[PDB]
Amino acid sequence: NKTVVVTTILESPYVMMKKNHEMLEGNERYEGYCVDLAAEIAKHCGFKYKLTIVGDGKYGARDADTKIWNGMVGELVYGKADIAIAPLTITLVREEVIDFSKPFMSLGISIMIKKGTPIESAEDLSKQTEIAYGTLDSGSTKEFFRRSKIAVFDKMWTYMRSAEPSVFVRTTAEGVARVRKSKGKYAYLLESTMNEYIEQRKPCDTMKVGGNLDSKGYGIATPKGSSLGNAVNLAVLKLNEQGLLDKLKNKWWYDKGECG
Amino acid sequence: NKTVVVTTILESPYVMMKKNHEMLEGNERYEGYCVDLAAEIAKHCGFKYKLTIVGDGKYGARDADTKIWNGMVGELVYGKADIAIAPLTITLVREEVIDFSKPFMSLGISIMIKKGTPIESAEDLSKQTEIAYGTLDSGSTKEFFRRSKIAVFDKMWTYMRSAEPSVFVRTTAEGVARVRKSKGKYAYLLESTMNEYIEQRKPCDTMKVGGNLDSKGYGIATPKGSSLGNAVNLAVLKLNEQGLLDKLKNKWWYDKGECG
Ligand SMILES: N[C@@H](Cn1ccc(=O)[nH]c1=O)C(=O)O
Ligand SMILES: N[C@@H](Cn1ccc(=O)[nH]c1=O)C(=O)O
Ligand SMILES: [Zn+2]
Ligand SMILES: [Zn+2]
Repeated sequence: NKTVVVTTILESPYVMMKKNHEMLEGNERYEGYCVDLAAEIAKHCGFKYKLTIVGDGKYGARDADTKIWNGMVGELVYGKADIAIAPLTITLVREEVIDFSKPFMSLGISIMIKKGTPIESAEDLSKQTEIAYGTLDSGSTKEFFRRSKIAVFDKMWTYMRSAEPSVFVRTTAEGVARVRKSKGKYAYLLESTMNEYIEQRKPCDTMKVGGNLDSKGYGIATPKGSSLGNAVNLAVLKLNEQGLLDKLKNKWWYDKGECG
Repeated sequence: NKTVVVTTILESPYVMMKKNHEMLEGNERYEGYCVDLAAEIAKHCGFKYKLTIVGDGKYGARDADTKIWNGMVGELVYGKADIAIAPLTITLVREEVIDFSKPFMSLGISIMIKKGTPIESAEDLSKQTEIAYGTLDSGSTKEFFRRSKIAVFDKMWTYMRSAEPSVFVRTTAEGVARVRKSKGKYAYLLESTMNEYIEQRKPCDTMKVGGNLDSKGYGIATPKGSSLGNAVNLAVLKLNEQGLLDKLKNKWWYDKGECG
């Protein structure tokens, strides 16, 4: 056996740098939901591993011109990593080039507003211009709007793609900061899981409104045909059935909430 | 190519017999969410099919003594059917003998009460005896309680397994009828999807209370190693991404609701 290389991404509260990480070594430098999940998966599958942060800090997309895959998906496709354990959305285009376990978390696209903003739904956003709105610049949320045939979402994409200045952000933290510093003039579309986490963090000035726009899940990914695929899938099902996944979400989202 | 044999189960609103089914033929005898889903999957995967109702009317369990699998799972394992398209829960023990697509629907175990019953949670049920409660006699809901290590659910299973008369029912319709005819002295534990459907059907005397006890999903199943597996999985992802699955749930659950 050989040490398994795990690729993941810095995204709270899935993977975060510990306070004195600069003086720590190996897997000890990180903490979070996916760090805990990686330890459980490795134990039940019988392997040793090394956590690494994706080089380009992206989730995974295919360049239309070069046909090259970037992000965590790219690291698996080109053999730079053996497995990805992160909040990676299961999608058709990705399933065609890598394998995914059954979902370890369920979620959907949602709306985040600065408290007091006069918006209650996607419909509301699409019918006005005073309040700007956008999504992560690369990922499944942006693709959802780009390819949607649904009236409201199609109208939203038409606005977002031409809006100036750009309404797209580089990271989740950037989107949250923009909502907080825009005095209610910017609303952010992001996955419900991240929205729910931020709502319980100081300065407690944001909130999730309306229902989710869709339904999907995050899965553990492996290179197509990997010998680890089968065991990892069974491990995810085992951990969910014994209540470990629910325990971990409570641990990183609510047990330590800062807003009451 | 050969006609694909689909096994499914009579469970509203997934698969139901049309009014004059006795005078109809083939796939035309049935209607419902899974009937519509089967047509879409077959079209996108390029195959012709024949719908059949599982012989023993069960979902799928393995006899501890004979080691024989029954229900829809059994039909796939022994080669009596080529694919199962029904509200079949993705579980570890089943994943070990058959293949599942990514989920086409997300759900969780829930509580159904006759309106007015003084119960608001699983905790409430576990701390009293006046109001009896049970689950489907065979399936993932019963297994959840049987194998749970969680205090409240463990206390609930201890009560249910010895309760007299039996608190377990043969079908969902039987459980609903018992709730309706017991004057509030029987509460039923069932999947949220079925609970949500019944709440919108006359005589509009039931309701779902509390949150779900767990989180899981339904998947399309095929015999392990089947050549249909890959295409069926991609088709489920395609249908979810284009909004067809959400449209179908609204069509069979809410568009025709009977309770306002
Ligand atoms: N999980 C996504 C990435 N991602 C993350 C947060 C968010 O709000 N939107 C999004 O697309 C993916 O896998 O691309
Ligand atoms: N989907 C289940 C069957 N099933 C259906 C309804 C319900 O309330 N509980 C249950 O276990 C399975 O696959 O066993
Ligand atoms: Zn463990
Ligand atoms: Zn279609």
